[PDB]
Amino acid sequence: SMNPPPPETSNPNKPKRQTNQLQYLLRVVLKTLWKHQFAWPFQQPVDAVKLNLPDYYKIIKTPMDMGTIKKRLENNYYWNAQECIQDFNTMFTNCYIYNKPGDDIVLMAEALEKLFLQKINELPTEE
Ligand SMILES: Cn1cc(-c2cccc(C(F)(F)F)c2)c2sc(C(=N)NC3CCS(=O)(=O)CC3)cc2c1=O
Repeated sequence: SMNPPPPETSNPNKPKRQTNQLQYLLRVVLKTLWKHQFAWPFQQPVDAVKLNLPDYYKIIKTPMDMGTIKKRLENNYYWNAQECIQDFNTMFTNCYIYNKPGDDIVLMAEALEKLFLQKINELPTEE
């Protein structure tokens, strides 16, 4: 029933970089998804108390959300693009694991994921 602490967005000893791919992930990928009309359920960690989802964190053991990803990008938490791409994919997969096909939240995730896939297709080559 209770909420876990959110995923880490700061860790001083963790290796990190500012690469042109990571800059694209923030300026193009995150910003495109964040402004979408269906972004709002994904802009912060799932609040299992408020949403009355006492099973959520018993089923979803690797939670992820765009609020976390935004903070990780802004605070240069990542080493490479793949780490960030994996976070987006975790977020989508979590939604499909927890919910039913055709549920509103799944339809919203699908719409965001289509855009994500389009933008990652244009990920720039490493400089
Ligand atoms: C990632 N995520 C996010 C939400 C969510 C977050 C903030 C607000 C809201 C809300 F309620 F205001 F719309 C939803 C939710 S809500 C939800 C939910 N209640 N899912 C049920 C759908 C019907 S079911 O039979 O599949 C049981 C779970 C799942 C998720 C989610 O994964």
